[PDB]
Amino acid sequence: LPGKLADCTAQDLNRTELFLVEGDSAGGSAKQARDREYQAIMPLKGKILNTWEVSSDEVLASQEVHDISVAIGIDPDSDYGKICILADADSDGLHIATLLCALFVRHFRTLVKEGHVYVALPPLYALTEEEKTGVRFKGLGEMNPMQLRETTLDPNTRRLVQLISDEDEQQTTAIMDMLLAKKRSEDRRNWLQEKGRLALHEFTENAYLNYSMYVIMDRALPFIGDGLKPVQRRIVYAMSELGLNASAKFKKSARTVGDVLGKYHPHGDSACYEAMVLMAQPFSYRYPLVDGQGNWGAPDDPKSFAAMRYTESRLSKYAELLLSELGQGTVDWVPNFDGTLQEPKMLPARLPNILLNGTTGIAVGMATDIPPHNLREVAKAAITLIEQPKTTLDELLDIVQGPDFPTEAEIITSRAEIRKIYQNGRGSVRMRAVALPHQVSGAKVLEQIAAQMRNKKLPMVDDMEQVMNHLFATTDLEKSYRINLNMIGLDGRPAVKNLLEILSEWLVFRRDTVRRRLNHRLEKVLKRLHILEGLLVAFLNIDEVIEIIRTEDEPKPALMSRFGISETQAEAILELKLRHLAKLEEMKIRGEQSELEKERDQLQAILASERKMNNLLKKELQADADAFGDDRRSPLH
Amino acid sequence: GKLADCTAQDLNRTELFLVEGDSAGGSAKQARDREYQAIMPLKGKILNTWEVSSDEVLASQEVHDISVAIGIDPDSDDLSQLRYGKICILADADSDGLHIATLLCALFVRHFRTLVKEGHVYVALPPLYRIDLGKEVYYALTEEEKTGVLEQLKRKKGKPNVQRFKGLGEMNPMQLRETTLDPNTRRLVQLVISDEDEQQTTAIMDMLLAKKRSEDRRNWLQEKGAERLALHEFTENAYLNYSMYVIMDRALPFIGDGLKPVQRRIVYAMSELGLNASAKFKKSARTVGDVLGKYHPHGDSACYEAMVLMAQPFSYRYPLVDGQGNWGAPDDPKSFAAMRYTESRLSKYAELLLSELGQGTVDWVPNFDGTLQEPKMLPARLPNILLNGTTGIAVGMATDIPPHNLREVAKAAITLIEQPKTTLDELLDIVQGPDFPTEAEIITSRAEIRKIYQNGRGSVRMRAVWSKEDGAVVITALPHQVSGAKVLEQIAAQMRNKKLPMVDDLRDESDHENPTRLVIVPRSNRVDMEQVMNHLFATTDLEKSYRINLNMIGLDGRPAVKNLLEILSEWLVFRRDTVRRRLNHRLEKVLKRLHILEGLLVAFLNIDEVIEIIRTEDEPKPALMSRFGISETQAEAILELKLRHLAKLEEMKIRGEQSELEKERDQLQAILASERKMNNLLKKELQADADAFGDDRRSPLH
DNA sequence: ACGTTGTAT
DNA sequence: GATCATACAACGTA
DNA sequence: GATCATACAACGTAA
DNA sequence: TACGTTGTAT
Ligand SMILES: Cc1c(N2C[C@H]3C[C@@]3(N)C2)c(F)cc2c(CN)c(F)c(=O)n(C3CC3)c12
Ligand SMILES: Cc1c(N2C[C@H]3C[C@@]3(N)C2)c(F)cc2c(CN)c(F)c(=O)n(C3CC3)c12
Ligand SMILES: [Cl-]
Ligand SMILES: [Mg+2]
Ligand SMILES: [Mg+2]
Ligand SMILES: [Mg+2]
Ligand SMILES: [Mg+2]
Ligand SMILES: [Mg+2]
Repeated sequence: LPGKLADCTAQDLNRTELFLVEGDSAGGSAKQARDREYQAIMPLKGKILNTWEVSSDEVLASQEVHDISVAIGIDPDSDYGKICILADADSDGLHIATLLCALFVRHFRTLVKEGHVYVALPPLYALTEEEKTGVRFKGLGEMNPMQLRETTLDPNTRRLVQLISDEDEQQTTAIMDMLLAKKRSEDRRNWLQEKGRLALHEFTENAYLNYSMYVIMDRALPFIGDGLKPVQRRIVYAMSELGLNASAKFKKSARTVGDVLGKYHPHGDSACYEAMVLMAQPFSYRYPLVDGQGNWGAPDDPKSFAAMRYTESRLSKYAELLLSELGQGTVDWVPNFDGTLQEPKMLPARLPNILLNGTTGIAVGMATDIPPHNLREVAKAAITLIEQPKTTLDELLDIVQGPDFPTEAEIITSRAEIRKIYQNGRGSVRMRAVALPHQVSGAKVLEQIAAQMRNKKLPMVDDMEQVMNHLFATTDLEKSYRINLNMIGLDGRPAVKNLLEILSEWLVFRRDTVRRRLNHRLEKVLKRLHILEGLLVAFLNIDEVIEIIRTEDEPKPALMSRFGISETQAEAILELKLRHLAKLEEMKIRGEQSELEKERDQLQAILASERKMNNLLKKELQADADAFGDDRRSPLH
Repeated sequence: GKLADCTAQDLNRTELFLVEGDSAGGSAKQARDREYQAIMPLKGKILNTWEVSSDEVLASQEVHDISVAIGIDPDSDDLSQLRYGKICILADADSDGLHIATLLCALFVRHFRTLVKEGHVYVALPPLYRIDLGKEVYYALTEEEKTGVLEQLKRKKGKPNVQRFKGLGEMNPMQLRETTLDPNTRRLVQLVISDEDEQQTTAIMDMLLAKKRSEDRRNWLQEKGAERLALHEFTENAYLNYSMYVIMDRALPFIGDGLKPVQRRIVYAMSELGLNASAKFKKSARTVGDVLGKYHPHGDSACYEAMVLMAQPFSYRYPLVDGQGNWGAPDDPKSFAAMRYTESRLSKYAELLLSELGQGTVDWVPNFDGTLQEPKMLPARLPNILLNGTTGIAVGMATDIPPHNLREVAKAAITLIEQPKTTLDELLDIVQGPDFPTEAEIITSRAEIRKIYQNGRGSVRMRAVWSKEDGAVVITALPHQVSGAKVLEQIAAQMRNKKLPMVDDLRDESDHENPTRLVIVPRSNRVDMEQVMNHLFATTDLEKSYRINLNMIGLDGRPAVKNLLEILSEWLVFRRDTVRRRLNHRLEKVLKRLHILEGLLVAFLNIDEVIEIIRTEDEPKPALMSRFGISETQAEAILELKLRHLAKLEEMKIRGEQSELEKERDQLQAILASERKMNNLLKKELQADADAFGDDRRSPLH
């Protein structure tokens, strides 16, 4: 009874049904459409605790799962008629459902075995990946109440599957274990590699697979090319589309988030703006992508930033390295979730942003932790990798000292230990205050030292080398950071890559991006010079050209025959303004043609010779490093 | 509780700051000097602690924490335990900041008189703009000061960037310190009360914060229509700007379009986003975001709530917005999904306010920051002020206008055009009265309704429609803004108390086919349900009354109570003015094109000479004007002519376009010359719009 | 004395 | 992303 | 519009 | 050894 749960009037377990909703917005919609005669609704605000390794008392401690036990009416000792798990048809809905299956299997085994647990099947357009078409349905929160009933609640038109067989009781209790075990993380990763009414063992496996693979590919793991996660990539592109360049005026962040959510990113607003705040804080990102006005947090409390309604943002000058060459046919374009617009799959990075800024993410079965590096050092290293492709990691380490965090603290890790980090791909680096380390709160540090001062462990402080060495190991003045160079490569699969594999693989992405840029510019220079050629022919024969237009009824074929010109050439003559007949506009055309002719052969030459293109890459990397590069902040020793 | 405390305890150097926004308060705590500055954010508005008792002030959590932080009890003469030296009221520079300040002054004047009289209360002056040109940075608390800085920088290289602060929440912590917190560069005025001014200060503030003295405030608005500062001069000017602001820029609607500013900025912003009735739905969060960033600098919740109301068919007679998702239900109108979940779009009825927008029919004023332009009104093809009606609460006055039927109001406007001497008695035969979005009947008599539309004020009553079937009462339609669940709870509560022992059961059969169906079963047929029904009409919400106060901002730009004849008569003046502006606008477009088409035909007839002039003369624009006696605007059209247009077919297309435009030229000039010809147009458009958007009467009158 | 209404904090 | 408490006019029922 | 609790991978810290 | 962190997600 207790709790914000809609109760049903009838008490006949044979006809009564209880529904567990994922979103509170969807729950409100479910309460409006439920049949009070035999339908009960309970909203589950947010995700539910993974009550698999939690004790019986711990399950009752969590407010969400506790209220679930009260509504169901069964205690976790296994001592309404149908309990239906109703969640959206998105990767999290399957995740929230799996967490509820783990709750019903371990603590309420009598409920799942008796057949009182159900799984609601919402439509996508057709729950499959459009497999029948070869022969968009908004989420439950965005669905109308009447549509939500015809889809999940109304028995005459719903799709409800009944969720442990006698022979499957062994595999159901074993499959879910490896899936929902915190320690069995390696068991889940190796399970994905192999994997790369309704049974409870078949549902949990398929459900957790879609979420595990989705979270890695479409959230936590970044793309090697632009070094951005999908949510990160969709933010920068939407800001460029909104005209929020470095020269434009600031715009309220709420509008930017609103467009990102409605256009490309169908997820929560808080998670999106938090990613925007991270890209804007100079103390969190080495080379921020966003510049904003207002309260964007402080080094002591990075989370103490004003709401998106009070802050105005705009892209930074550094962000131009990812979008300046976007519209020049350099990247593929895929449709968005609903398909009404197009989104770029990648961003043309003039510099390897994956190593410059670095990203730390947590996925299912795997994680990623990449530290930031200096711009001029990584740029000069990429230039050297173009000159001598056989360069070794030891030779590269001489150029790039190591990570460069947005702090003036010193890195105490030895050069020999750093070499092992970039060689094996995994490791940890340590920093010591000179300025506090990265993601170290100044206010928090004072509280730690004050507690030591209160106990009287350092009575001389109102000689310091001995005290400092003690505080480095006791307080946060010395902190380490784990390094796990994991990322989604060009092959579309995650893999741990060393420093040499990253720089080598990114230059392949850059050479491909430039090769696509040159083809784009070539077609514009060639077609324009092709159009201007016809104009001069028309200029020489304006008398005949104009006479043909005025006399002939349909001049499009006639113009092609009289001068042997192409259909596209004729349209340019027909679209010529009388103002262009002046002698000055002819000289302007003759001048424009002389310049364009020089550029035409250059693009075909660079695309033909690998040496000529490599010299360009070596030039662009140095040019971008001289403008956006900066000195080393955190020294390595 | 949530108060940042200072380490020092010296009252001579200690200062306390009261912030209006919690976001701004957090920013103030980051920039405060912990040595002697303490900050406490005041979430939301503060209780009007003028007529509240000393115990009531301690009951409200907001003001209670203020007394604890200050260290003085609401009993005067308690300054012996004061914690801080200076009490500063820090609020944003929008009209509410002056309101929040006045509410804090009322708290300090009545309950903490020792603080204000001793001179420990201060008023912070935040800046309105931030001008930066290079290393130099200046602030501008007033608009007259902003231009002064811009004019001063005109002699300096660079383009100054004028940054207007929407509020303390949008300011940087470092910027907030240099302006309000840092004593070396802040602007803090001392609010003191002289000995002789104590009588007027205690009297002036009373009329402003007195609940009963509402009429005294209304006549006060009509008449009103340094290091230290007196509190009677500050509170009077502060509350005046808020009182006038709320009337003009919030609650009271404009007679022309019948919309409040927030409503108009929503409908206009949606038209700019292409959200016409035919376009696809867009997430409401996007619409609200644009409305806030473009035109409406206020809270997001209050704006989206106004959008939701305009979309609910059970709240608006003719909704302006059509949406998908959970937009609430008649039982719980507030049970609507958040703006991030709902997608909206303008309704077909909204076309009556925007179809003529781009046709030069309304004035355009700049927005708050001046970067965009906003329409002052919307060209309403029908008087939306009476169709939808708006309920508002202002300072000193309020407005409550009920909805009416479209076809009835249109026919009344048509009749007033034909016979301008038509009386209200003749109009009441056309317009029965209010028409709510419910099938419940209006029980007010026609004679009592006539007094409502004549005096402008009054009240109407509605009663639920019911019919007893199978010996049991069945309620089919409830009054307007009457919740079915609330009605059932009231009747059930009476059943629980034993005040209705004759009724057997109380069921709610409301389904998707029948919107409202409440059944009341008696214990026997001998029980008279007519006697029980009459009791429930007086006991439950089955019978509800609605206040009527036809107050609105007229064309003269001033609020006034207007009767039914003054509304339709004043709107027809607004409509005739907008149509007269539409025709002049289209006329000027037809004239300018005919002036351009004239030059093209001249060029076609002398194409040989025209081209020869272009090739020979370096700049042919003047030569063309002299050789053919054509105008500069005509020459530019000739120069921008494509060679394809020299074909004989494209000439015939222009001669045909001219023959049609010449017909449209004389037609518009004829309607603009004769008032009778224009009245027949208005009489036609009103009937045309009524046949398309009009609908039957929903709430019957009996 | 309370409780409504709707734009505002 | 549901939950809190206020201003303002003013009438209607407990 | 500040405040609430969870999933997911594994380092470090003092236990 | 459980516990605290980290950042996109509900
Ligand atoms: C309701 C929800 C929370 N509830 C509170 C408690 C019942 C819970 N177990 C889940 C929460 F604690 C935090 C949030 C946050 C904060 N990052 C959100 F941005 C947000 O949009 N949601 C909803 C998208 C889930 C939140
Ligand atoms: C914080 C705030 C509320 N608190 C709750 C309790 C601390 C208080 N004394 C004030 C509230 F009860 C409601 C709101 C609403 C809802 N109409 C807002 F839109 C909003 O932006 N704020 C702030 C603009 C004021 C709200
Ligand atoms: Cl035209
Ligand atoms: Mg979802
Ligand atoms: Mg404000
Ligand atoms: Mg709500
Ligand atoms: Mg309210
Ligand atoms: Mg967290």
